[PDB]
Amino acid sequence: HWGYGKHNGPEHWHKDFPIAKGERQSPVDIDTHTAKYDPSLKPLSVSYDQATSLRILNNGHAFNVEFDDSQDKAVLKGGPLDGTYRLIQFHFHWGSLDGQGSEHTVDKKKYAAELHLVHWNTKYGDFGKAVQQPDGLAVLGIFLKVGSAKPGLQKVVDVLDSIKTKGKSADFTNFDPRGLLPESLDYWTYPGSLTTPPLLECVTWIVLKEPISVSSEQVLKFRKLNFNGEGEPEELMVDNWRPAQPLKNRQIKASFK
Ligand SMILES: NS(=O)(=O)c1ccc(NCc2ccco2)cc1
Ligand code: NA
Ligand code: NA
Ligand SMILES: [Zn+2]
Repeated sequence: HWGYGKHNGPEHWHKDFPIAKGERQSPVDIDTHTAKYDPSLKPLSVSYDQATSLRILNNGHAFNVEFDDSQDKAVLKGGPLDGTYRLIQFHFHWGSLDGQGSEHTVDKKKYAAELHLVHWNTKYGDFGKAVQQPDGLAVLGIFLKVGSAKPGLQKVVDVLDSIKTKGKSADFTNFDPRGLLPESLDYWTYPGSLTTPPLLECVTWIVLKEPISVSSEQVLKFRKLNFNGEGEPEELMVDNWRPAQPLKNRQIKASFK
């Protein structure tokens, strides 16, 4: 029964998910002046040309665009990662207004939204086994600011009317996630967690420095989705973000000088 409201939101999650107060929780504030350049990091290898999207689902928290991960197709390698991580889904977090919505912050700045491309380490065979491991997942995070439209996002925007309420899904084949990336792959990285329950501490976070621009109209359509199911009182799907958590004994590394 967790969610993002006053009575089931981030301040309550620890009661059913005590790892919420753990040692490597996400998101975090990225303090740009103390994140040290690491020359031992590698360029990120994002190989999405063979991605096979399947479906888009309103899960009552966000919407997920799901991929066929049954074989090595869309994969993330390099950067801080050892081995190969397979894309399973992407989703966003966003605000009720443009001045909030991101989960990570940069020198305390909140972006209007944040895209998470979720990948699992193929050495563990399946996503469920990967989330029992401290290096099971890699999430590529991309900030959204409001300005010019993002052409590669429009196909997502235009299907949202058909998945307004929790539990609705729609076919979403032949979507190219390369259209959601910025120009630069410069990034920050740190060890963290899922940002929603069960809050598992499995994630190598890779957060791109360059935001993507989306238009006001694109993000406004995100905000017309519903947390509730069909026939229930309308609760707009907005402010589905967790605030920054304590950094504790962690270092954020920069891939760029
Ligand atoms: N916001 S996020 O990128 O950290 C993220 C990514 C993936 C899941 N998955 C949730 C799940 C299902 C079974 C175990 O866990 C939850 C949150
Ligand atoms: Na540091
Ligand atoms: Na297959
Ligand atoms: Zn997320």
